[PDB]
Amino acid sequence: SKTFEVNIVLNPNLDQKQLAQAKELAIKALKQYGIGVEKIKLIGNAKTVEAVEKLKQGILLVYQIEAPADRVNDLARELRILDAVRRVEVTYAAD
Repeated sequence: SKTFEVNIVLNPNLDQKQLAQAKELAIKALKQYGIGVEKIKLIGNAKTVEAVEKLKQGILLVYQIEAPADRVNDLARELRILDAVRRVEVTYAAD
């Protein structure tokens, strides 16, 4: 019943609706991880990122999702493999 908080930073080279395509691509991969208790926090001030040059707006979608830790590899794999997501971090949160 592990709960992981996923920090997803979207590719700055996308349009405003291609960021929603990246959101849906993220959610796809996020669902591949699991579909347990979910809390969506779209952070719009988290400029902190390698590509801060183009991500001064801090396009960082947070998904706090409960699911087994066995699939954390596929979680980050399926999120990071995207050319629509700039950066993906996975930090364990309160169950």
